[PDB]
Amino acid sequence: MYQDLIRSELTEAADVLQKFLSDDHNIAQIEAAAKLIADSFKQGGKVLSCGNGGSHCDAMHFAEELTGRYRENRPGYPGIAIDYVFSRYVEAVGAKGDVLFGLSTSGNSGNILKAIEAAKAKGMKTIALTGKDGGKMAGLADVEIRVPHFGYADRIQEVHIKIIHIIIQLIEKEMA
Amino acid sequence: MYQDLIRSELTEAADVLQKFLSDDHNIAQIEAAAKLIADSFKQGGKVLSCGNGGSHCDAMHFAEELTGRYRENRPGYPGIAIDYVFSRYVEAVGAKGDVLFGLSTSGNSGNILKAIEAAKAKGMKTIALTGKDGGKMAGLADVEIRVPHFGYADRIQEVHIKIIHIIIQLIEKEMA
Repeated sequence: MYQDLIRSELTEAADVLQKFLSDDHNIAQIEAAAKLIADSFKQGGKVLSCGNGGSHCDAMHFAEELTGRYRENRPGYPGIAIDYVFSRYVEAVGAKGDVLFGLSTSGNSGNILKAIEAAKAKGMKTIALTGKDGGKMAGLADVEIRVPHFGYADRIQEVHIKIIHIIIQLIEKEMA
Repeated sequence: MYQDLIRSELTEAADVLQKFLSDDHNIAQIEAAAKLIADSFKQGGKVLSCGNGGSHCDAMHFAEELTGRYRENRPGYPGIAIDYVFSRYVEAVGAKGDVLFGLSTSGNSGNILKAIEAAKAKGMKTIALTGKDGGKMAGLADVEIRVPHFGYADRIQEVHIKIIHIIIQLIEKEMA
């Protein structure tokens, strides 16, 4: 049996989650990011979500949940998902007022870093969900939500999913 | 305020997680799941995963997360992600000794229920990560991992992903 080892991963997730919600800053960043997408939507814009390998699944669902909750009477798609692979999609499909939503457990994903630069060069606000110390994109995005974890991606990927879920239902209230 | 709402979702996830890890049965189920798959692996088997939105990504994470860690010197693919769509796939690519990994927050997803039936008919073991009361999936899977929470999907999906991460690491040890 591996009761203790298995529970330890679970208790670690608990510790990580605690450190995250106890800090008012993250709670505020969570609110800022949802306020951005709302405003963009209210001005017709859209959200482009990109996630670095194994994190792109989250980026991909977030876009789906947004399109399946706001397509109703509204042209286009509110949320679309996808080293220059992401930055080429920004230039290609992004417009002023749109938002970039990128996930990177470390703050060092090159394809997402460039994605952020392209958004800036397109009049697009940026939101980055990161881990550790925010890595190289720390401070680069308009709004950064950082998970206080310096170990493997798992605990971080897990908190990103909670953030995404919370952000989505705030947007609904934002839209009201 | 509005942030107190953000914190209430987070602490709600804190509660659900705490409840989940406080039941030794849940922990034993996690071990029985990784054991099943590991055994399958040791006889040339593979895991077929599936879920419906939100759970589609989890099914996707698990499979690709499996291939990366057990592709070395193993023919084929250790893991593959997918009302009769899932069941038709099991019938076509599934084989005796294989494992069906299904996720359904409610436990009543018809396509996954079909998938389970085909799995049995194929001589395949089945694992199901559920929530709420276990739905119809309870008593059907060879191993059920139920998140102790009766409510929307968010809290459950959030624990399902935690389970997946843990299961992946447990396969390394459960078969090393």
